[PDB]
Amino acid sequence: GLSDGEWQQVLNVWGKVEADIAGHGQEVLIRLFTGHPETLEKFDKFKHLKTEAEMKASEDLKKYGTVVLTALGGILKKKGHHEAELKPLAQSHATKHKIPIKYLEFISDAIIHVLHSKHPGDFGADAQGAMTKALELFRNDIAAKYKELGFQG
Ligand code: HEM
Repeated sequence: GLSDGEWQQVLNVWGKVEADIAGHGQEVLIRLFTGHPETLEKFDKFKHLKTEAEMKASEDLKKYGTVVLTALGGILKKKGHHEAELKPLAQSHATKHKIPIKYLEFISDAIIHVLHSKHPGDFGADAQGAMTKALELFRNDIAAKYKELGFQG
């Protein structure tokens, strides 16, 4: 439930993500996996990566890092009109990957952090404002969707 103003903000800030998607993304996931060792077990793909280095050295993680941030990017552009984009990802993240709504909070926090370390001084307060809001409005809907399939509650 954001406005144009805050949307513009989400789009502009995102414009920084675009310039280097695999970069932002590698790190997004690397933070997640490091700060929450438990998330990495849901990936038969990266369960092996013990070290953070072994994580940086891996191009597999870069690649997914891309899928991740491009689909997300795809949704933000919809400006809340993302029912179409969200669902498939809700069901898939729910019934198949079995991703607890809290894992979506972890990563949501992953982004916001990454945006800073990566852009220290150009990720203004109103931008952070805007960035939290859409990740929220996005968490919200998955959750609405997750209550449906009755996954964790
Ligand atoms: C903005 C949040 C996320 C987005 C947009 C996203 C997007 C995607 C997409 C597009 C796929 C491939 C197609 C599909 O299976 O539907 C996928 C697969 C997957 N998702 Fe995510 N994802 C997100 C966060 C997470 C999180 C936090 C976890 C759990 C730690 C997770 C677990 C997985 C796994 C394990 C796969 C498949 C692994 C494999 O390829 O073997 N996702 N995700």
